[PDB]
Amino acid sequence: LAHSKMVPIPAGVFTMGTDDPQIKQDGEAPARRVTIDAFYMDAYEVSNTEFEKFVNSTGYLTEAEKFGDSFVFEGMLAAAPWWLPVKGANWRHPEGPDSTILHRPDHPVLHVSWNDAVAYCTWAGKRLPTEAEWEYSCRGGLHNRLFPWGNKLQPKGQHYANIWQGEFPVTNTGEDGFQGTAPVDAFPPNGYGLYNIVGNAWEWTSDWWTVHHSVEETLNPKGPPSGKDRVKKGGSYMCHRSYSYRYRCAARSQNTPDSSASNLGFRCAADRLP
Ligand SMILES: *[C@@H]1O[C@H](CO)[C@@H](O[C@@H]2O[C@H](CO)[C@@H](O)[C@H](O)[C@H]2NC(C)=O)[C@H](O)[C@H]1NC(C)=O
Ligand SMILES: [Ca+2]
Ligand SMILES: [Ca+2]
Repeated sequence: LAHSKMVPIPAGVFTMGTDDPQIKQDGEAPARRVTIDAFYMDAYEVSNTEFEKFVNSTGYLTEAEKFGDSFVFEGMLAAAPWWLPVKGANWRHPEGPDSTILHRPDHPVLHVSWNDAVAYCTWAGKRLPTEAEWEYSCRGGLHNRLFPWGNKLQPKGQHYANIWQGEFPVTNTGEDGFQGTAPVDAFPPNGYGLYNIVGNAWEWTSDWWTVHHSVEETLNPKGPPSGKDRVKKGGSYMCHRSYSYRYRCAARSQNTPDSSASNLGFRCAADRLP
């Protein structure tokens, strides 16, 4: 296991967003050309074991632990009826107090807020990626494709990410091998060597959220200078085309920085190797 390893993301210019938005309300459009300097991105979502090293070192108490609850999906026992605020749900107890991470050490850490993520990444000598860095990395060196690997969901009849199969929220068939999370090194890597950049856990980025973007060309953009919610990307094991088509690199959603949930984690980035 080298689950804190990073890969070099090459310098480049890419098209962020899309002129064929699938969820117009989320500000997927307009497409815009963005220049990104070379940097390093974690290959994997941060896992339970890796977060535990952080907590062992620092004693850090996550925001969910201090608040005393976090959001859990009903099917595995609010923004929607299937999200329940569960007392005692947190990163060590992902479905509530009588759940554990002991059997899933290599799964992504969950119930981590934006502040928790920044704390971890900074402890590790890293940072959160910007939304543009994240999306560039997700796209894996391909231009204007839906997914890290291309435009087909199951290329060559193979599952390439951990999302939902079946009728959401009543039945998850586990066709792709995982009803909940998968290990952080599951599924194929994209062209840059990243795993589970779409699906598995959602991923925090550093940007404040807006839906108003210019078509102007930009360099290492950081998002708007103010806001109330931070941007998350990539979708999760819960997503399905029928209700939340957000396992595309262009997709985007938001939460207040003190929010946490059972389908939301993160990975770090860095300008240089730590
Ligand atoms: C976090 O710290 C705990 C407590 O020290 C570690 O668990 C112990 O590890 C030692 C050394 O290998 C074992 O001898 C003990 O059996 C463990 N104790 C308990 C209470 O489980 C744990 O390994 C650390 N986590 C990480 C990811 O490094
Ligand atoms: Ca799945
Ligand atoms: Ca992910």
